[PDB]
Amino acid sequence: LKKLDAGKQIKLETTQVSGNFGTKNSSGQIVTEGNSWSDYISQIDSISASI
Amino acid sequence: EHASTDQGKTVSRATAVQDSNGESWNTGLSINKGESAYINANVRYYNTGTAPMYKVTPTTNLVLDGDTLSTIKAQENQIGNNLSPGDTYPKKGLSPLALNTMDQFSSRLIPINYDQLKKLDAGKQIKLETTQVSGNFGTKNSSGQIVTEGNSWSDYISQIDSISASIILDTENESYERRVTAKNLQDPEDKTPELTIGEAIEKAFGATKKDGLLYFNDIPIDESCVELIFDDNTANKIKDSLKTLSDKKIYNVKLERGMNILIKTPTYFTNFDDYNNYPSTIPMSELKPYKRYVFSGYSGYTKFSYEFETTENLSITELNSVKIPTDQEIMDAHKIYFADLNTYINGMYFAPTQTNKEALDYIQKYRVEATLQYSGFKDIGTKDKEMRNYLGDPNQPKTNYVNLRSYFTGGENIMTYKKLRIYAITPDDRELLVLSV
Amino acid sequence: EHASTDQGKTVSRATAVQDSNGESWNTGLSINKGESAYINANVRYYNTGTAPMYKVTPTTNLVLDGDTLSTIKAQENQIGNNLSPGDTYPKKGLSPLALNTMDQFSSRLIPINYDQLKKLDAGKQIKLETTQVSGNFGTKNSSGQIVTEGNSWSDYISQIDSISASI
Amino acid sequence: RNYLGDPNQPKTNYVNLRSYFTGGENIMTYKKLRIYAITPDDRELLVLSV
Repeated sequence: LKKLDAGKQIKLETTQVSGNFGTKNSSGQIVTEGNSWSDYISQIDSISASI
Repeated sequence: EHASTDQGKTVSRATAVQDSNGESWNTGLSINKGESAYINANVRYYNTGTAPMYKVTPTTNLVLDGDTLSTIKAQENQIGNNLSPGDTYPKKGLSPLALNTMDQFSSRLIPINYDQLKKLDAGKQIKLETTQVSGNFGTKNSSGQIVTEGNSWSDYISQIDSISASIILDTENESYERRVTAKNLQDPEDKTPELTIGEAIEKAFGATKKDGLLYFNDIPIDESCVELIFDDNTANKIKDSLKTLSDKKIYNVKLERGMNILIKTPTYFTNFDDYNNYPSTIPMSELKPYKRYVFSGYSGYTKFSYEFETTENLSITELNSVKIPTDQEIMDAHKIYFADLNTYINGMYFAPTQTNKEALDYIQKYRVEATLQYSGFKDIGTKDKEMRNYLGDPNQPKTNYVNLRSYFTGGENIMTYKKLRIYAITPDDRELLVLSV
Repeated sequence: EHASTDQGKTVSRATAVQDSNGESWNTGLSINKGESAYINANVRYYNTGTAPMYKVTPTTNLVLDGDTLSTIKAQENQIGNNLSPGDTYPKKGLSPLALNTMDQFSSRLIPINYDQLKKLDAGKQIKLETTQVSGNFGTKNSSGQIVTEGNSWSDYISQIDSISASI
Repeated sequence: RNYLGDPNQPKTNYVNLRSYFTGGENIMTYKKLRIYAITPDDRELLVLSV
């Protein structure tokens, strides 16, 4: 706190994010529960070039 | 707060012979400066869409000036089980529901700071913003039983918003919001039929045709009888597309994705043919007290749309309404100072003024070269500022404070009326001299 | 409140020779201006419709003047297992059930302010408004056993209200 | 603040002169003092003059 009130600033860094994607079930209804992105993040990053 | 009061009595005797009696009264007050108050807000949901929403769980903000005090999701106490189109939870004729719990199990109350409370008691208002809303929709299972569990609207919100154009209608404080599918002309495989603005309007709001214009129920909602409001992109698209057509009407432009069309129905409107809603041929008593209006009409044929305000096809329509400091500024911001005497020197304030706030806030890490008692003029290190109250007065603001007692002295006292130098150090590692004795 | 009381007794001696002894009394009272009281309300549900509603879980408000003090959903302690048409929970001949818990696990009591308490002790009354009521209905599964879990009335309330005239 | 320092009296507008941008000096009595009330419309009026 003594550092904070003397002018220093707190920086916020996002280490990771989580979230689901949408897909069709046996019916025509979109379901986005249990379809995580962390399963495909590494696989996509391992075979792709970032632009 | 914590208000406490006391009252006592005393009986004593001594020995000549002495006697004594007395009493006392006390009263106290304790305040926590981290959670000095709890805010309770009475909210009330409403629906202007097309479909009902079961288990309404909205998220709301609470902003004081620009500071978001908290964002609270609706717990079990503040969930609306049903919300029909045009309805309200709680229903009309019921008091608003309170939202005074912050955690997930409604076991904690929303706190506010001490400075936030001081702002609140001085007249400032807390606004509420609905960032998002969660809810379910109903569908039929294998049997004839409606199931509204596991079906969510957040799955389809983005998909609906991505391929639809939003249209709104005011009609005297009864808002209607609809989304209409728009065809993508850059995709040869998009087979959605093309619609003009007129067809989209007559489909979304269920308007009817009698002569060629559109009537909602009885009000005319044609482009020449109402006020059409677009954003920048929609206006640009309409302007570009108008010059290509032949009859040159707004209701003939092809619908496109992302368009934002708002339709406002005038309160008073006459066409000299079948409508005259004016109360004269106006001594107030119908116009709202403090609100800005617009008077418009047609006179080729064009519209002028002059504007006026209240103090207490002619129609009258409503409307809705780094700076890095320089060296000289830094040197001048430290011109007024006070010496915290004992009589040896203990510190040095830097007085606040209406102009030196930014320059004082910019500077940290004062460097001091003072004259000690037994030793002589020497550097005594570089320490940070302290940000204490001015002159020790609790009313005065907080200013830069150079705590000379904590500098690298040998425990000796700093002499008065001797050589003293204070060098302010900017974040760019460029130092300037702000004090000299 | 927190009422406190003390009572002392002092014996002394000094040296001529001085002897002195006495006593003292004290009493205090501390109040919190944020939660200065707890309100307990005795409520009683009733049914005037046509079908029974199992697991009655109503939501109620508590208004003083225009201020909604709290809105509390029925916890496990205040859930009616059965409510037949024309019946009442608790049944006729039983005392009303208390509603004095605000959180989800019945671990917190309903607080009121200091100005609200000052209003309350001056004669003003707290009104109760039932905003909504939850509950289940019963049907038959693949067997002959009635199951009333997962079936809700909130799915059909709006659909029934949208195509019907109330009498 | 509470009126006249009495806990019974209601809460009224209070102009805390000690916290204004003074140089720590005392505000003299029976001298020229002007207090301007500022409306939210940024229109000011003179409510006290001495």
